[PDB]
Amino acid sequence: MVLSEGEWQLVLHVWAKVEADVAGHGQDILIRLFKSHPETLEKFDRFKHLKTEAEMKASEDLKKHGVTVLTALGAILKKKGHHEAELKPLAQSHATKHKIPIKYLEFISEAIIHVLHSRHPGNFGADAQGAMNKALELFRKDIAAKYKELGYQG
Ligand code: HEM
Repeated sequence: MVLSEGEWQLVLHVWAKVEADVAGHGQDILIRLFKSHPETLEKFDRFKHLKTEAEMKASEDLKKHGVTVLTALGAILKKKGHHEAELKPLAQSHATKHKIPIKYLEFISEAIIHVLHSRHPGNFGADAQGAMNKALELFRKDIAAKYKELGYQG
């Protein structure tokens, strides 16, 4: 796939708002993922023990990790499609060490979209949401192709 420049603009315009509070958005997203799809929490050995949303909210380590995650994703989106390098180390650790199935990357994509829609309605109307969804599909498709080359296509 290939996004046009007007779509990349809609994606980097709402991402610039996200970057005003990275740790807050990272928290929201990872908690929305764990609540919505609880089986994904089992992949995290560090967080597994969290029982409620209050606990998740209070976890400092969780919040730090949400910053790591959104920082990486942000660096991939700003590439506007030329992310091959950035995608390599990411696909190798999620496919080999963590063992994350594409299916779960779709689940987190849905959590990202849910949270921008709640926090930025004015900058996330239907066209901008279509553009973000297109940018994450692109990401998942390239990751899935990397998975296959690495031997996991999980
Ligand atoms: C937007 C997609 C995602 C991004 C950009 C991303 C990024 C990251 C980064 C940058 C780290 C630290 C370095 C590394 O190990 O590679 C990480 C670690 C991790 N990721 Fe992801 N990730 C994503 C999706 C997921 C999903 C969907 C899961 C599980 C449902 C997952 C599970 C984990 C685990 C198990 C670790 C190790 C956490 C810890 O114990 O340190 N990631 N991820």
